Amino acid sequence: VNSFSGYLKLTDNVYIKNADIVEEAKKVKPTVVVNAANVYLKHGGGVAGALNKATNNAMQVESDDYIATNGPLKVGGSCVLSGHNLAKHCLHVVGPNVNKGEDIQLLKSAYENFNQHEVLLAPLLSAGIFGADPIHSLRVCVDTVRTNVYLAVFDKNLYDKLVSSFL
Ligand SMILES: CC[C@@H](Nc1ncnc2[nH]ccc12)C(C)(C)O
Repeated sequence: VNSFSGYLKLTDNVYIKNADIVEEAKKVKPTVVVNAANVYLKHGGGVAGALNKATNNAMQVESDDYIATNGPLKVGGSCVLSGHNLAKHCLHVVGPNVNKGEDIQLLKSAYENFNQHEVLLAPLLSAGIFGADPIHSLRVCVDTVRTNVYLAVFDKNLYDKLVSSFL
């Protein structure tokens, strides 16, 4: 039993809700919140900009030190950093950004990072400003993640389409 509330159950392990991931994280304080990151951990917009803003830029400060030490992530890769005031940990996961021409096949690799954590609050990877089809992202999530994932989402109209089209 966990403290996630109001989710629709899609499969044995995948749950979904129309919600602002920032507000959800602040309420639940999950062990792991997933950020929709880029390889430079430059948290400008979408989920990343919103999460970072909610940390008063502490996420960005920590991220800049991470990059200075380690260099950029890989597309499809991840790193674990602090969750600041939002969660114990933040799993920064880089899905392919179609608006940069990146290979959508890497979306499965991106979701595989979730399997290293027993429970996660997460957005749909590569959705929104990353330019992929969210119906496809949800399908890849369900077919790749085996741990317990609570998907937040932002767009109410999109949420209804995802539920109604889910197979
Ligand atoms: C990852 C794409 C997604 N964006 C978000 N989802 C959940 N919480 C959010 N908070 C700020 C942005 C955001 C959407 C489906 C709306 O395009």
